[PDB]
Amino acid sequence: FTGVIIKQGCLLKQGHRRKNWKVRKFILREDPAYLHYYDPAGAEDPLGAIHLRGCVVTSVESEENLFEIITADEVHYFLQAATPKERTEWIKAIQMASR
Ligand SMILES: O=P(O)(O)O[C@H]1[C@H](OP(=O)(O)O)[C@H](OP(=O)(O)O)[C@@H](O)[C@H](OP(=O)(O)O)[C@H]1OP(=O)(O)O
Repeated sequence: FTGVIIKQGCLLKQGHRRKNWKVRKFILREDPAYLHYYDPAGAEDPLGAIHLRGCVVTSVESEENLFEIITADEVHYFLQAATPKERTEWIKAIQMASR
């Protein structure tokens, strides 16, 4: 879990139970492929981490610039980028890491 950082930046993430959206900082690493997320300063312990090998990442039509990751074991993460370019860049990086 300590490798080179492939991409980082903030995204809004939906919580599972109450469905609110919160800004978190995300960091994608390889070997193994994982997406960790943090408090938006990136200063504290990670909040969580998503194992990406074999995941499905999909752009979701409209909340704007939505996309979803479903891990290989069927855990869903619903995310929103601040711009269409950032959704396109995150999907391409997760799809390449997921191989
Ligand atoms: O750990 P805290 O209390 O800050 O909670 C997160 C969300 O809980 P709430 O934001 O209090 O509703 C949470 O959403 P819901 O099920 O929407 O209540 C979300 O599932 C949970 O996600 P992870 O633990 O990362 O899976 C908590 O959100 P994060 O702080 O982004 O971790």
